[PDB]
Amino acid sequence: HMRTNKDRLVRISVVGEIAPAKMRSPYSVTTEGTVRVIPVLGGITYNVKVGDSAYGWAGDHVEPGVSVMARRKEEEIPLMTLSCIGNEVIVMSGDAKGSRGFVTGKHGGVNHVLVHFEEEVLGKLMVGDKILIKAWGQGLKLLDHPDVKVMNIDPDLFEKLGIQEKNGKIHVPVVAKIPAHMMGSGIGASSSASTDYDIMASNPEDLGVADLKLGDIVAIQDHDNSYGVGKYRKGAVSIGVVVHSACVSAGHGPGVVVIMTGDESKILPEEVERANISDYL
Amino acid sequence: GHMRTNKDRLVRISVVGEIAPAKMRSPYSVTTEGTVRVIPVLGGITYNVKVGDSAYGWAGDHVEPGVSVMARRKEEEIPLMTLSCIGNEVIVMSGDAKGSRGFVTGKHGGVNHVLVHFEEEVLGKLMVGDKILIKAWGQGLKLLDHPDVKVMNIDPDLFEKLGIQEKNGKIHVPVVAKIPAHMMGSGIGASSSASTDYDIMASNPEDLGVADLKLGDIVAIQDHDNSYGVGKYRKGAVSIGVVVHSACVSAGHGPGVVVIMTGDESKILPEEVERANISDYLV
Amino acid sequence: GHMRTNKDRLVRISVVGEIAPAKMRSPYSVTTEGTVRVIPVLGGITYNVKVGDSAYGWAGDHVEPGVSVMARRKEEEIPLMTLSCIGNEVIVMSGDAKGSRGFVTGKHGGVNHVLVHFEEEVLGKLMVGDKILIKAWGQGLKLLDHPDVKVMNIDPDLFEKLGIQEKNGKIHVPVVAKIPAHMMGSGIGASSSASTDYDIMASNPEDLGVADLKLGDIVAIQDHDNSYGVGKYRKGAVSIGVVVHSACVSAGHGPGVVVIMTGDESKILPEEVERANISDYL
Amino acid sequence: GHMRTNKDRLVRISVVGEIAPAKMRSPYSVTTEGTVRVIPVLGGITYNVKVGDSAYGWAGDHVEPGVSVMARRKEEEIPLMTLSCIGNEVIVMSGDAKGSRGFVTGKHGGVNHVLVHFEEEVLGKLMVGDKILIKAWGQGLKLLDHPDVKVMNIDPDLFEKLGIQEKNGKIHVPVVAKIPAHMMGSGIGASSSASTDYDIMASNPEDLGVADLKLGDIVAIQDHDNSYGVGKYRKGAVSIGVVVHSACVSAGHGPGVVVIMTGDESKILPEEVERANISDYL
Amino acid sequence: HMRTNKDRLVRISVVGEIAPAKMRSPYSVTTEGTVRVIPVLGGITYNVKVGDSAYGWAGDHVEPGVSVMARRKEEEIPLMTLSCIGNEVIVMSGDAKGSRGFVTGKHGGVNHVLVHFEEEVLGKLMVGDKILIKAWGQGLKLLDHPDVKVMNIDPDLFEKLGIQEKNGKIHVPVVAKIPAHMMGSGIGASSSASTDYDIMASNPEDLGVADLKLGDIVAIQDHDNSYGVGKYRKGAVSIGVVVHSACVSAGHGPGVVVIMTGDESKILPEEVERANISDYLV
Ligand SMILES: [Cl-]
Ligand SMILES: [Cl-]
Ligand SMILES: [Cl-]
Ligand SMILES: [Cl-]
Ligand SMILES: [Cl-]
Ligand SMILES: [Cl-]
Ligand SMILES: [Cl-]
Ligand SMILES: [Cl-]
Ligand SMILES: [Cl-]
Ligand SMILES: [Cl-]
Ligand SMILES: [Cl-]
Ligand SMILES: [Cl-]
Ligand SMILES: [K+]
Ligand SMILES: [K+]
Ligand SMILES: [K+]
Ligand SMILES: [K+]
Ligand SMILES: [K+]
Repeated sequence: HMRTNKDRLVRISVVGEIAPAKMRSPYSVTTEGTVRVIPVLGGITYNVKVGDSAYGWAGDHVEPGVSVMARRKEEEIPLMTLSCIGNEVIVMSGDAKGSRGFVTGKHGGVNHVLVHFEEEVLGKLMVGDKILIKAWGQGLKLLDHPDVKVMNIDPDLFEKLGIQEKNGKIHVPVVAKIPAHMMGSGIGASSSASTDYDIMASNPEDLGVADLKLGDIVAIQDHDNSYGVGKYRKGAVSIGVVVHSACVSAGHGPGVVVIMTGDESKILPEEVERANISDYL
Repeated sequence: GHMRTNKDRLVRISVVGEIAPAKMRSPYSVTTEGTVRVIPVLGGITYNVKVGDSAYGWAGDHVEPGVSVMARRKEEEIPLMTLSCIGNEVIVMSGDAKGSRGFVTGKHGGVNHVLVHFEEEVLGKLMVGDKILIKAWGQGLKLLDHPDVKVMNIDPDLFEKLGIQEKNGKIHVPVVAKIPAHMMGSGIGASSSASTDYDIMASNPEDLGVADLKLGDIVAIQDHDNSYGVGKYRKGAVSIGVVVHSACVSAGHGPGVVVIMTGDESKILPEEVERANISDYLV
Repeated sequence: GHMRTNKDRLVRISVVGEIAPAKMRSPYSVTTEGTVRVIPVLGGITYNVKVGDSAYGWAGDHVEPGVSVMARRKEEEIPLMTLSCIGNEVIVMSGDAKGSRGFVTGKHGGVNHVLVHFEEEVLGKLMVGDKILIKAWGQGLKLLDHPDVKVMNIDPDLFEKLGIQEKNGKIHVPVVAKIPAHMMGSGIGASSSASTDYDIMASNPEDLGVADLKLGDIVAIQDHDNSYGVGKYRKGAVSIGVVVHSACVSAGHGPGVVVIMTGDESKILPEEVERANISDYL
Repeated sequence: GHMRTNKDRLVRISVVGEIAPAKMRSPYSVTTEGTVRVIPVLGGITYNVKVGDSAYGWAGDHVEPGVSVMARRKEEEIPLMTLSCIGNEVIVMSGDAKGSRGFVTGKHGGVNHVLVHFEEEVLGKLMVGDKILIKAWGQGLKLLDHPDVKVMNIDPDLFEKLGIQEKNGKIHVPVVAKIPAHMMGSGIGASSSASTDYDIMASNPEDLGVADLKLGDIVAIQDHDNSYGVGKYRKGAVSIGVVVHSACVSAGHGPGVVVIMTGDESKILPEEVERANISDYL
Repeated sequence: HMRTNKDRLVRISVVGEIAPAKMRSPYSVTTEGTVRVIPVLGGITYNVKVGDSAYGWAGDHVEPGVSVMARRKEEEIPLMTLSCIGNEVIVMSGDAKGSRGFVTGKHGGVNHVLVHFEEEVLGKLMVGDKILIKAWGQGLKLLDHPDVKVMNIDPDLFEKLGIQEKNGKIHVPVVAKIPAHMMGSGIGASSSASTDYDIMASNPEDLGVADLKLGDIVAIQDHDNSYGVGKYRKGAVSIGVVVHSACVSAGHGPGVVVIMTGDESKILPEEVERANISDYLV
């Protein structure tokens, strides 16, 4: 139990609706300059869920579970900014009205918040159904570690990640440690609070692991995410969550939402067999 | 045996639309003879034309069987048309027939409608504008032992019921007709065979050497490759498709075909049978 | 005893709209005398005026009996107006009168309304904007033994009730009046007779040689061909139509007529009767 | 020695547009092999490609020779595409090349461009958005002694220079190639042959049995009737057209053809020559 | 001089207009989470030009010379795709009408093409003035080096970069070799033909050099740019041109437009004191 400002934090209604499956072209362009016709992002994805492999799908940018978009452009920034991984989500219209889930991730660009509901719910949902996220976590501070920034994470979920304070150093279980040069699309976004960015590994063996799963906790080496996304800084480290599937185009791959950032003197990622948010929700 | 596929890597996703109105841009349809007729066209809930019926003998043009489903907005057309596969499950999500289930029978480019079969009882309860969920599944499908035979636009479970067989490294496919390249018209050159149909421009089924061509029929198209864009003429290529809409009165138009398979004549052997119609595995 | 038709080749399709508001572009209607009157006009649920009533004797202009049905949007107007046939079944799909059934009595071009008769009890439950389904059926209808006699705008089952008879390779049609070409005004020239009405510009029914002209009445128009566009003057042509809206106050307007049959006087013999009104066959 | 025409009954009218930008909906063009290329496409002032040049051998897709002319707005696209005939006079009405004159070489449907040849000196003074006047003339043209041979899309004065000859109640037409029906792709089914081109989907000119196919070339299309809509397969029909745009990389596309004549093989006898190219008759 | 396909290449009018200076906020957010009020991108920038340091200006994303934007959104793709570094630019309206310049770079997101004119021209220019780019270079291939891709570069300017063939390998003068990890904003764009991407060096010394100048030729180690932008692959190498100034926000820095990409076994960057396109535009 780290000391935080949890009691100072503001909890607020963030609304959206279930997003349709989205495609701007039938074709996805590969790194080899070839075209494939495959499903992409958005929608209710019936057979890909948090906890599944990010790899091995005939798809691109596939978002697990339910994708939630804004009612209109003006409402995209708060949706994307305030929604934190692990926040409670309630279905507010349609046949699954009253059903509860949790935020697994968010994806910038199209600006989707990604949500896990129990399987039985998914078959009752419809594109356009109203969604309430009870947004809570931005503003979170570690009072004993002011140089370690945290974000994008529900404070109750934060306490279940196996993070231990030992000797003024913050030990964090991770499945993999990713070099700065493996990060691609999304570097330079205005705020790490409001988007993911991509690990451009075409295969999980490129990251030194047999598999990378949606919901996995990873370390990003030599990236500072305190403000904008993806600042290369030797000795910086970031901790994040894997939020979407593998991708076919140059510079893309499984998305990561940052939950912690600071110096390698303070944050010690420790490689374990399993570290996945699906285990706690 | 069972064709080896990548079925388990396939993504299943919600594709949304709404029941389309009957659409007409003019009261008149222009014939091949340069005359005008006033007849029903595409869109809507068509009450007396269904998958399994003849594509011919209707006083109509581009008539779409059953329920025509359009996008909620233009931006949603590409996924509707691309991801929706013949045989996919369809659920009515608003109106008096809410909870009713049907199947995708076809899709038609231009207006960009996905065509759906529901049991006859359901049709009398439907209303234009009613919300429609397609549980889209099939794009990405590969035959793991036949890499040079491309498949598309087809629900994997429905694909298994088409009487298709592996032998001697070749795929045998039952069809009602084999259609020459020169009989294909409107829709050649579309960007992607995954997202449209193209027309057989036969005025009469006898022009194809058959007594009838029915909505839902499986046909072969000779000397057309449909791997990427639509309707590349190539000597020795063969495509398999499904008939999806009715006969048409204007030059270059006729019953629509959605391609489900394409490759080389050395690998795909269409074999002419009396009956090969998806309604047998769907109505 | 039916005429041979291609009825079985005809396509039945959903045509949608919604109950139209009462519409007025000005408070005033301009008369043929160049004066102004403030009176109700077209659109709406008209509580007071119905198929079978006189087209004359109302303090109103272009009054549409029963329920006026318009398109959801402009792009849907053509199929609404083209495919909807007199006598087609109509079903209320939203609001308090949801499930109620009626019949198309007519259609009026310009504002593009299809006009619908429901039972009187229904009207008081209806609201402007309530959703309407027309089960459109009849366009494409051909008389297989009379290829030169064109039919349109008419539900085939209603067509069989009009007292029309084959004899000697000709068609006898009961009508209340036969209207000269020069009595037809507004709507001549419309692209298609399938998609609109045109006006009988008689100020009084006596101008037509009859004591009354009623909404629903079956009439002949002499020397007009309506095979394609509306109102082609041709000596010896004859058209048959149905009266669909009320008398009118402005020059060139009057009770509207939707054409259901057109051909030559050698083939179509209108025969004047006391009564020929579609309300009798609801 | 002219054919008898209704030339004097034809209406000459102003058709306007403006110089179109280069247009691309994606940086990539998708090939028949399912790969992507980044290359120039249609629209614009193409400095480098002109009527008379090969339709093949460019690193490009749908490249339109000379100056591409589009409509000021969507509502003006139909008359632009319909009335503009190959060989019509074109006048620059604004910008630095104001007063310069050129000739219509073709037109391309979809984006709806009319393609124009100006002298080379003019091109360097032109700007996208400069105003363009086409003196449209030729739609309505009939061959008075060959009623079953339809002509279209062609300036009558240009028509007289094509080496076409009457003999024995038949029409002999010089062509560089005769193209089978099955070689025609994109554009089949368009409402009207008067308002668009359609594509020869040959990847290489050798697929057509010729060493080269040039922009401006006169070709025959075997077994296609183009009297009304585009590309009706009919055994024994023959069409004559002009090649109007470059080879293409996607399935079902290739050099575009605007039809100028259509009828039966009993009346129209295409005769293969070494050269038949409209650039010779500017 | 390398064998190319220069002869198949299409040259086409790409238009735009001079862009205003653009700011979405008065504040620019730094890597330290502070705000500064400083000039940004767009406009005619009077005192920053190709050849100047990318660093040491109190500004963010500063674009040298004249920033050119599309007339409308639909025209952005061709502007950004077809415009090649070194292409000729002609002013088509305003007080400097007829003045010629050269493309120095392009910048994705806002989608500006950057242009160098002689200094005297700049004082005559106005935001909104019409701009013609004679676009030429996309489609360029090295016929003897099929696995070395080139792009975004005027073929004549390409021949001035001191690039030499020896032993089936390509030697390229560069001022710096930049590690993959120093590349940020713009990775993952659909096409390297239509955007730049950022070197996120806060200071030039972060790249092992005293200075990095606008117009500098650089190597990016372990990035493949054949299709989409910034694919990390060990052993790939890309060559690019520095196109805009240093940036204050995380993940941004001087922008690079890629002109060549391939394998380290074929492309040999060689570090020199000076390699800058300002030495050769004209
Ligand atoms: Cl999930
Ligand atoms: Cl690194
Ligand atoms: Cl059906
Ligand atoms: Cl194979
Ligand atoms: Cl053939
Ligand atoms: Cl009534
Ligand atoms: Cl009164
Ligand atoms: Cl008269
Ligand atoms: Cl030209
Ligand atoms: Cl090439
Ligand atoms: Cl053929
Ligand atoms: Cl400059
Ligand atoms: K999803
Ligand atoms: K339908
Ligand atoms: K009414
Ligand atoms: K051009
Ligand atoms: K500038």
